[PDB]
Amino acid sequence: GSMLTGVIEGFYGRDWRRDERATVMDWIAAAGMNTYIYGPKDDVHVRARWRVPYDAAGLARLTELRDAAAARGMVFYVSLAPCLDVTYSDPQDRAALLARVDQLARAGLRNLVLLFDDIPSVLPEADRHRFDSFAEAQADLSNMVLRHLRGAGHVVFCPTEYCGRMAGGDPRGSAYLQRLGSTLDPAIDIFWTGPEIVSEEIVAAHLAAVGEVLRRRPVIWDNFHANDYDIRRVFAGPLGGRSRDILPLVAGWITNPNNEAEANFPAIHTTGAYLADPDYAPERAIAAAVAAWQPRFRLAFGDGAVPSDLVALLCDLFWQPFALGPETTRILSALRAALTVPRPDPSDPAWRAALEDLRDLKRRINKLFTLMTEIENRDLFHTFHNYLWEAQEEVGHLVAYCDWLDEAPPPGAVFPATDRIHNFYRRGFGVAVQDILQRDRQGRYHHGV
Amino acid sequence: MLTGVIEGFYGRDWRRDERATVMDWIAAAGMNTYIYGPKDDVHVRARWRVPYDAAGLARLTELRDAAAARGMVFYVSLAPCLDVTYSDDRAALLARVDQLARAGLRNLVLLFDDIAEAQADLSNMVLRHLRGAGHVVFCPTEYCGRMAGGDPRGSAYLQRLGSTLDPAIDIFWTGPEIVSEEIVAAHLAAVGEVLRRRPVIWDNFHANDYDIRRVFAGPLGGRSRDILPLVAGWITNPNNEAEANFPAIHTTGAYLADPDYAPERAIAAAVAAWQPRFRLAFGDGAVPSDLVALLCDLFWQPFALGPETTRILSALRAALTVPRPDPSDPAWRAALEDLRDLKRRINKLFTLMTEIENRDLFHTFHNYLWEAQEEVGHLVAYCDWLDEAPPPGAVFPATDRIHNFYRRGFGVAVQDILQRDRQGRYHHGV
Ligand SMILES: CC(=O)Nc1ncc(CN2CC[C@]3(CCN(c4cc(C)n5ccnc5n4)C3)C2)s1
Ligand SMILES: CC(=O)Nc1ncc(CN2CC[C@]3(CCN(c4cc(C)n5ccnc5n4)C3)C2)s1
Ligand SMILES: [Ca+2]
Repeated sequence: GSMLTGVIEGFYGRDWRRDERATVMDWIAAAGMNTYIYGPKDDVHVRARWRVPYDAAGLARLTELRDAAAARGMVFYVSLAPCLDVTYSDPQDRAALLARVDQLARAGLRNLVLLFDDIPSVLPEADRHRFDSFAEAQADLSNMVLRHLRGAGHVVFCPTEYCGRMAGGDPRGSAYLQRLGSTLDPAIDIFWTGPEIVSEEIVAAHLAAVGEVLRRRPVIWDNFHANDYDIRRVFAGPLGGRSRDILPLVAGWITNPNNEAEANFPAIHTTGAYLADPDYAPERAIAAAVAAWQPRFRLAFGDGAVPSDLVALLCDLFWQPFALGPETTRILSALRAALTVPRPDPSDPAWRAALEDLRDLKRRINKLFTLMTEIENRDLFHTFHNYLWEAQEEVGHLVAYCDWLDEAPPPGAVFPATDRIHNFYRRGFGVAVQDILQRDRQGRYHHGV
Repeated sequence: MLTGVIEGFYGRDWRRDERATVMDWIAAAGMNTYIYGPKDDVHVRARWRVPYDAAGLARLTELRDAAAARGMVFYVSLAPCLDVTYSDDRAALLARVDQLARAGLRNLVLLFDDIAEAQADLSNMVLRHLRGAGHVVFCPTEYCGRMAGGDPRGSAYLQRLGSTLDPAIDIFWTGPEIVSEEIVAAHLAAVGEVLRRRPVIWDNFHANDYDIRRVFAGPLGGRSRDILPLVAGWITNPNNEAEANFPAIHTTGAYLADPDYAPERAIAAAVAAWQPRFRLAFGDGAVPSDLVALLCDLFWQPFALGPETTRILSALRAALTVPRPDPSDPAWRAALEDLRDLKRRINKLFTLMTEIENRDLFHTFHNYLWEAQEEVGHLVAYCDWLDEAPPPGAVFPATDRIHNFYRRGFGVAVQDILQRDRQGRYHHGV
C-alpha cells in the first residue's frame, strides 16, 4: 500500500526558487505522490561546509517547505553529505554531524537523507585502526545519526556505489555492498539508481539481486528525467523502461528530474501515472499529460493557446534519455533508409514521402516555436526557447540538404553549404573532440580506422 | 566615436545589477556606449505599437542615469518591422518616439532586420521628430556581406538605402557574415561606398546565442587595427551570460585603444585583470591565473580553439593516424601525457570554481566546464585503452568506460545523417 513517492531536488546546477518549489509540490500532489526531498548541490550546508549549522533564515525556509508539503498531504526530507573530508572515527567530526542533526531535529525536521556518494581514494589513516572498510565507517556514522533521533522520523542512506556499474555488474559481487547491507541499521533505507546512474531499464531480476546484497528493498532514485549531464538536452517525454512488476521489489520511488522546474510537468504527471495506474503505457500517459499541460501554454495578447498537437510535438522532440519520440524517430529513420544511396530518386515514393514528412516536421517546429514566443508564462517559454531553436536549426539544415538532393544533382557535384548553412554551425571544443572520438552506427568507438 | 556593447541577443535579458556590472566593464575598458535592445522586451519588437508604462520608462531613465554616472551614453531600440505598413502605424511609431523623447531618451536604434525606400522614409520621420537633438542608428535588413550578395556595392537594397536614408543617421554592419571570422579593410571600404558613410560596426564575434554548447571567453580576433579609420563606431553584441563577457569587453577595449593589440597578449592582460573576481569563499585564496587562462583557452573563439587546446588535440590526431599507436613512440607518449595533464587541469579548475565567492560567475561556467571535462575524460579513456596495445581485431569496451547517456538526442541524430568531412564538405556517409 503505502510507500515514499515523489521528487528529489538533487541535480547539479542552480537550485529552484521558492515559487518553483511550490509549483513542483502542486504537481507532485496532483500526481498522487507524497514526498519532496530537499538536496540541491547548490546548498553549501548540505556538502561543501557540512560542519556548519544553518542560520535562522536558512532553517526558517526549511520549516516553511515542510509546512507547504504538509498542507498538500506530503512529507519533506533534508539532505546532508558528511563525506568530503570526514574522518569517520573523529570525536569533533562526529559531534559536528550530531549538532547538524540536533538543529534539524529540534526544528521538527527528522526526515533525513545521508549522502556518501563522493569519498577520497583510500580510507583515512586515523580511521584504519577503528574501521576495516569505507562501508563499516559510513554505516557506523549513519547508525549514530539514527540513534540520536530516538526512534522518531526516518533516515535514507545514499551509498558510494549506488548503481550496478559502480558495484561491478552483479551487486552481490560488491565487497562494499556486502559489508554495507550487513552493517547499516535495518531501520535505514538505501537509495539505488538501477544498473547505471541513468538507467535505460530497471528490471525485476536486477532489483531482486540488489535486495539480496542490501538486505532490504531499495528506495529507487531514478535519474531517467535528469538533464544535468548534457547542456543540449531536456526530457519532456513519459517515464519508460520500468515495468510495474518491479514495484513489489522497492520500498520507495523518488525521481531526480530536469534542472528547469517548468520542464517537469510531463515527468511528474507520467511518473505519478506509472506509480498509480496498473495499465500504464508511456504513449497513452504522455497524451494525458499533454492534455493536462496545454492550458499552461495560454497566449498573452488574445484568446488562444498553443494547440495540443504542437505541445505533443514538444514532448516528441524532447522525449527520453535513450529514445527520440515516436514521430521524430520514424521521420529520421525513413530518411536514413532513403539515404542508403548517394543520389535518391526524386520519382521514388519512399524518398518523396520521407522528404515531405521532413518538410512538414520543419513547418510544425516553426509553428510551435513562433507560438511559444507568444505564451503568457515566460518561465515556460525560456525553459524551451534554446532547445527549440536548436531543433529548428538542425531540421532546417537537413531540409536544405534533402531539398538539394531532390533536384537530382550529378554524382560529382558537392552540396553548396556556404550559401545554405551558417558559417557558425557545428563548431567548437566538443565538436573537435567528437571529430577524434568517432562513433559508428552500431555504437562502436573508433578514430576513422 | 560610439564604442561599447549592445544587449541584443536572443534569450533572457540581463538583470539591473548585471547591466551595472557590464557598464562598469565598458567604462574601465575605455568605451562610452550601452545600447539597450534585448529580444526579450515586448515593446522593442513584438508589440512595438504599445508605449511603455511608468515603471518600464522609469527603468530606462535609471539606466540612462547609470550610464551617465560612468561618463557613458545610453541608447534605446525599436523594431517597427514585424507587420508594419510603412505608408499607413506612422503615428504609433511617432508616439513611441515622443514618449522616449519627453522622458529624455533621444538616442535611438531603429531595427529593420526581419520583414529600402519605405524603411528610409519611416526612419527620416523619426529623425525629424527629434528636432536636431540626440542620434539615430539604423539596423538594415541586409546587415552583412552574405545578405547583400558578396560585394555590398552589388546590393539594390544598400544602393537605395545609402542614397535615401538621411545623412545624420548612422548604419550598422556586421561584416561579411552575421558572425564574421574576419573583417578586412577592402570590405569596409566597399561598404562605406554603397552606404555613402562609414558604418558603425555591430560585431557578433563574442555572441553565443546561436549555439547552446558554446561561450566565448577568448580575445577579439580577426580584425586588424587598420580597419578602424573606415568605421564610425564599434559596438559588440556579446555572450548571453553577463559574467562571461569580462574578457570580451577587456579585449575589445584593448583593440580599440592599443596600436600594438595582439590577441594572445591581450588575453593574458584580461586574465590578470579578471583573476581577483575568482576569489574563494571563506579564506584568502583565488583560482590561480594559469587556470583562469585555461578557462579562456577552452572557451576561446567562434572559429578557433585556444592555442593550448588546439596543439593538444592536433598532436593526438597525428599520433592517431594508425589503427594501433605504438606505446613506445615518443610522439604518442607525449600526446597522451599532455591529454592526461589537460584532464587533470580542467578537474582542478572545475573543483576550484565550485569554491569561488561570486556564484553568478560560477553558474556562468559550471555547465560549459562539465561538458569539456566529460569530453576530455572520454578521450583519455579511449586513448588509455589504445595505450595497453590491444589486438587489431579488438573493439573498445565502451559500455564499461563511457557513460550510457553520452552523446545522444535529437541534434546528434540529425548530425548522424547530415555528416561533414574534414575538408568541410557535407554528405550522408556515401
Ligand atoms: C545518487 C545519485 O545518483 N546522485 C545524483 N546526483 C546528480 C544526479 C544527476 N546526474 C546524472 C549523471 C551525473 C553523474 C555526474 N554528473 C555531473 C557532475 C557534475 C559535477 N556536474 C556539473 C554539471 N553537470 C554535472 N553532472 C552527471 C549526475 S544523480
Ligand atoms: C543586426 C544583427 O547583427 N542582429 C543580431 N541580433 C542578434 C544577434 C546574435 N546572433 C548571432 C547569430 C544569430 C543569427 C540568428 N540567431 C538566433 C535567432 C533566434 C530566433 N534564436 C533563438 C534562440 N537562439 C537564436 N539564435 C543566431 C543571431 S546578431
Ligand atoms: Ca557534452
